[PDB]
Amino acid sequence: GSHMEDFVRQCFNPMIVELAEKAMKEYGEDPKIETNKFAAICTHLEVCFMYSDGGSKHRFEIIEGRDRIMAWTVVNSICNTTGVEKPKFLPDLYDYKENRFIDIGVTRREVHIYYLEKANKIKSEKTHIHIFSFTGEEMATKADYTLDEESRARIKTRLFTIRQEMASRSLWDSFRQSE
Ligand SMILES: O=C(NCCS(=O)(=O)c1ccccc1)c1nc([C@@H]2CCCN2C(=O)CSc2ccccc2Cl)[nH]c(=O)c1O
Ligand SMILES: [Mn+2]
Ligand SMILES: [Mn+2]
Repeated sequence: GSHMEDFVRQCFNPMIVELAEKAMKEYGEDPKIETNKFAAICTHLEVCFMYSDGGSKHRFEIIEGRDRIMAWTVVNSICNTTGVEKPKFLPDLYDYKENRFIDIGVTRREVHIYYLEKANKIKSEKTHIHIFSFTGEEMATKADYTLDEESRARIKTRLFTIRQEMASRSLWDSFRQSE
């Protein structure tokens, strides 16, 4: 029973905690032990949800948070109807306006180094990439940040609030050193 696990459950809403737990049990990981990964997945999930709320009513299809089979099912439907290439790795969203998959990144390090590793790993040069850092920087493919400035600023504010809440509980150091 770690301090980090209790902080996560009272900091993020229960629907996000539920999906993160279900996500971690696929791939076979324990939220009670891998506490920093538990906090990272909840954070990445909330950012994806906030991101999808930034566009118009039904601009974004949400891929993250679904079980692996259903997420791939929607990816197949999106590809077999828009003609967009099928990614090798599951993205996070699909932009019906810009007609591209998006993988959102949340990092505790430099947005520069994290971007390079993300593009190398997915090996899908057509999946748009957008990174957020806990300090307030962001990096997007082709410098195309998809959303307007106000939607991204809300995400950066929430990210800095999360880091403050862990720092005030002396859990930020172990979190930052966990990536
Ligand atoms: O979707 C992700 N992983 C699915 C499992 S998860 O939902 O439990 C989870 C969701 C989010 C985070 C962890 C775990 C996902 N992973 C990652 C993590 C951290 C960076 C490397 N990295 C991987 O694991 C590489 S693999 C991968 C890479 C791109 C797309 C899809 C995959 Cl699979 N960073 C992300 O930005 C991210 O979107
Ligand atoms: Mn993802
Ligand atoms: Mn992602």
